[PDB]
This record gives sequence, structure tokens and C-alpha cells, in this order.
Amino acid sequence: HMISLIAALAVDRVIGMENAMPWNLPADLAWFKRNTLNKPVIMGRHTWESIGRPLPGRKNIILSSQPGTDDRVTWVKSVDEAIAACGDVPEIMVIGGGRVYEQFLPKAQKLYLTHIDAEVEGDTHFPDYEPDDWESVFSEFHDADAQNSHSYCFEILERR
Ligand SMILES: NC(=O)c1ccc[n+]([C@@H]2O[C@H](COP(=O)([O-])OP(=O)(O)OC[C@H]3O[C@@H](n4cnc5c(N)ncnc54)[C@H](OP(=O)(O)O)[C@@H]3O)[C@@H](O)[C@H]2O)c1
Ligand SMILES: Nc1nc(=O)c2nc(CNc3ccc(C(=O)N[C@@H](CCC(=O)O)C(=O)O)cc3)cnc2[nH]1
Repeated sequence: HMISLIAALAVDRVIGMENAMPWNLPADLAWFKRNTLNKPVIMGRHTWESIGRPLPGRKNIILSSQPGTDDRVTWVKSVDEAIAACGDVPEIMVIGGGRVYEQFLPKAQKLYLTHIDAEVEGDTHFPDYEPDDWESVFSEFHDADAQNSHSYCFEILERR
């Protein structure tokens, strides 16, 4: 198979605040749906709570050391089990949050990263990643507009 991480980062690699995403960027949410639809998505229990409902058209796999509390999604207790629950698929999408990104980054072949030109009070950060290990294979910058209040750049990195 192949493991990919997808995330949106504000300044200083901030990805969250008090278990929430403090911004609204509809173009980035559309990019997220386009790149995760019809794929399995792995997330940690905190991120499941922040989303609050299953993502439709995706197999939702939740990592937690505690028993599952919702039969609409798949609960797993380890990284190995999470990967196995995905089945034989071309690409597995890991959708955070911080503690989960840390664990899957050494396994990942691709990073789908949105860089948001926004300064945000945050407590959760994307993991420190060594830039030499990665090559940029796609980059697309967008200015702010009437629907998206900050400029942003989509990037796909591939492990060298
Ligand atoms: N901007 C973005 O792209 C983005 C993406 C995702 C999330 N976020 C933000 O990230 C923040 C949450 O990230 P987080 O780091 O606090 O928590 P998280 O990584 O979402 O989930 C952490 C929890 O997942 C479970 N877990 C993780 N690894 C496990 C393992 N190997 N085995 C078993 N259980 C495991 C544990 O749950 P138990 O305690 O139940 O064992 C752990 O407490 C929120 O602010 C969210 O909004 C942002
Ligand atoms: N690039 C990126 N941006 C994000 O905002 C993001 N968020 C998470 C975790 N949080 C969330 C929060 C909401 C939705 C969500 O509502 N998505 C719906 C609607 C998409 C839309 O409205 O365009 C979905 O169907 O994917 C997804 C993930 C993980 N990876 C990300 N990756």
C-alpha cells in the first residue's frame, strides 16, 4: 500500500486550538474532501470528537486505547491494527491530529499540506519534519477572496 498524511498548517505549524480548528477556509475543506473521498481515513480520538460525525464516503477508522462508543465507525487500538483495518487499498489517508501525525510520519510516502497565511493562537502543532527527506511534486498558491479570508498554498510532498 501507501500511507499519506493530510493537514492544514497555519503559521508556526499550528494545527489546532482547544481541540478545534479556529479558522474557516472553504477551498481547503473542498481540497480535503477531494483527496480523501472513497479512501480510508485514520484519525485520533481527539480529532474524531472535534469533527463530531462520520465523514461520508470514507471508511472512518478511529484510534483509541478505550472502547468504542459509536458503531458507525471502526475503532482500533494500535497503529498496526489501524493499517490492517484499511484493507488492501492503494492509499491510506491519515487525517491527524498531532499525536497521530507524529506516529505515522515515519511511515508516510506523501504529505498533502495546506499552508495558511494566518497567525493563530494554538496548542497543537504539526510534527517537525526534516525538509531533506521530501521533494515537492505539486504546489498551487491562492490569494484570499470573498469566500476564503486568508491566502493559502496547496503542496504535495513525496518522500525522496
Ligand atoms: N489543521 C489540521 O489539519 C488538523 C487535522 C486534525 C486535527 N487537527 C487538530 O488537532 C487537535 C487534536 O490533535 P491531538 O494531538 O490533540 O489528538 P489526536 O492525535 O487527534 O488523538 C489523540 C488520541 O488518539 C488516541 N491514540 C493516538 N495514537 C494511539 C495509539 N497508537 N493507540 C491507541 N490510541 C491512540 C488516544 O486516544 P485515548 O486517549 O482514547 O487512548 C489519544 O489521546 C485538534 O485541535 C484538532 O482540531 C487539525
Ligand atoms: N487540508 C486539510 N484541511 C483541514 O481542514 C483538515 N481538517 C482535518 C480534521 N478536521 C476536519 C474538520 C471538518 C471536516 C469536514 O467537514 N469535511 C467535510 C466537508 C468538506 C467541505 O465542506 O468542503 C468532508 O466531507 O470532507 C474534515 C476534517 C484533517 N485534515 C485536514 N486537512
